[PDB]
Amino acid sequence: GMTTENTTALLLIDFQNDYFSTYNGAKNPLVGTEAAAEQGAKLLAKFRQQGLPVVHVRHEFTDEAPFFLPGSDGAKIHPSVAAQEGEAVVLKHQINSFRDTDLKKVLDDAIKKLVIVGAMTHMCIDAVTRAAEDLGYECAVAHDACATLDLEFNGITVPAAQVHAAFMSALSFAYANVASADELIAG
Repeated sequence: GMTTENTTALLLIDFQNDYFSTYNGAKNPLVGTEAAAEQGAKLLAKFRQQGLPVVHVRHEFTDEAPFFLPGSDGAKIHPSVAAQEGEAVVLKHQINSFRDTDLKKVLDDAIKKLVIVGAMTHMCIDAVTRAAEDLGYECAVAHDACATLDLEFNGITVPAAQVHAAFMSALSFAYANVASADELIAG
């Protein structure tokens, strides 16, 4: 029946204080989070400037959790990308943002497509993008609006830029349109 073309939601995954090295006492600082958030904020402003849907996702762990302690300031969304009234915030406890959360029900109450930003590239961004595309959403990922960190495995240390590049490459075309905040803004 009568439809809008405005079925793309901006989905911000866990831009939470513990991820920012500029946040005093951050328990899980990532590489380049501030810059990533700067780009996410750019996108945030564009969506609100249009009629478009904006959905936030936030993670909490137990009080002896390593980071994102439940109820802590460290688990609060960073002010550079803070939520506004009307914009749903989904609280999650698993890596995948659809798992045991209301995310689907939420999207299904507004959404056809997603623009994905947030953290961490190799963990929660990978998970939500692949889960979403498999569920049927057309996904894009603003690559300069996500963040990760340096990884090590069995003696090999992969710097964050390379972690990010591998995951973004993996997601590009197979699962999502991977493009700049500015490129996505331009359209």
